[PDB]
Amino acid sequence: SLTHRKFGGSGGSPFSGLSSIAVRSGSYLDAIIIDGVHHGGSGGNLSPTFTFGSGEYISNMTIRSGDYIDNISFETNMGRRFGPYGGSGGSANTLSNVKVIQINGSAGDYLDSLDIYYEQY
Amino acid sequence: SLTHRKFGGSGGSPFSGLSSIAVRSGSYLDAIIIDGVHHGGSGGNLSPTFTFGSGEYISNMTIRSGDYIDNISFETNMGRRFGPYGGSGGSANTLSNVKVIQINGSAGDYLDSLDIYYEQY
Ligand SMILES: OC[C@H]1O[C@H](O)[C@@H](O)[C@@H](O)[C@@H]1O
Ligand SMILES: OC[C@H]1O[C@H](O)[C@@H](O)[C@@H](O)[C@@H]1O
Ligand SMILES: OC[C@H]1O[C@H](O)[C@@H](O)[C@@H](O)[C@@H]1O
Ligand SMILES: OC[C@H]1O[C@H](O)[C@@H](O)[C@@H](O)[C@@H]1O
Ligand SMILES: OC[C@H]1O[C@H](O)[C@@H](O)[C@@H](O)[C@@H]1O
Ligand SMILES: OC[C@H]1O[C@H](O)[C@@H](O)[C@@H](O)[C@@H]1O
Repeated sequence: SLTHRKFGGSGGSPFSGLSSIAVRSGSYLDAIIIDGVHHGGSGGNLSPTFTFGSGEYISNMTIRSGDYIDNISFETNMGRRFGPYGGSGGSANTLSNVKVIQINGSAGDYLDSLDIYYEQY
Repeated sequence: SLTHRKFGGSGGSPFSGLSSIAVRSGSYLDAIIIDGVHHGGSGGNLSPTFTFGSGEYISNMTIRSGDYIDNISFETNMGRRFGPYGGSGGSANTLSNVKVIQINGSAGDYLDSLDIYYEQY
């Protein structure tokens, strides 16, 4: 059962554990790089890194996928865009009016799958 | 509404967006360092870094807290441990039989709070 719990007091300034995203891409996503950590293969070309600002999060995203992740694009609450990166295969699915909390997945030579954890608004 | 969606196919090896954790601790948690990104102050002492392997997640975690986070310890599904680090103040709460997905929080000179996103089994 997916949930969250807060521990501690009321001070400080908020932070998120998710800080940056890059990809390697060609016809597919070869890799995703999350907070600098590489997952996937060495093919394709490395995108610039998208670093989330304070209070910035993915609010909408389009993923093309099939057996692998073919393409990713996203936009943040600040209106900044990442991608599209990747190819034209697969089929498209979109998340809208969300707040992405985390990205897990599975990878080998390519990025096989993504598990997106998000709040739906 | 907190939710998960998977995109892509069945192959590859699993990874998590949450790759590494360290803390600065003394009496309290001065800071938490998530995937290399520092959240909190410069006091206390830096712990070693715990780096998750493929398929590995936090399965049990004990947090002591009051106004701030006093202490953290955790266990993974692979029988590995982190901590305890911090002091004996506050009161303890334990998450048991979980899969941690993300660690967010709030920080200033110390780690005021943690907002742990997880699956509860
Ligand atoms: O993205 C998959 C594949 O697409 C293309 O064929 C090239 O860009 C390769 O380098 C890459 O590995
Ligand atoms: O995801 C890679 C690939 O997987 C399958 O072969 C199909 O869904 C393709 O359209 C897609 O491009
Ligand atoms: O990522 C594409 C592909 O790469 C390798 O061949 C293995 O890791 C497979 O399991 C994976 O599906
Ligand atoms: O952890 C809070 C505080 O605890 C102690 O007083 C010392 O270890 C300090 O360096 C640290 O800042
Ligand atoms: O969390 C820091 C500190 O907050 C309060 O002063 C009390 O809850 C203490 O027991 C705890 O050590
Ligand atoms: O982290 C402890 C403390 O540090 C600062 O003084 C501010 O950021 C406070 O809001 C916070 O409670």
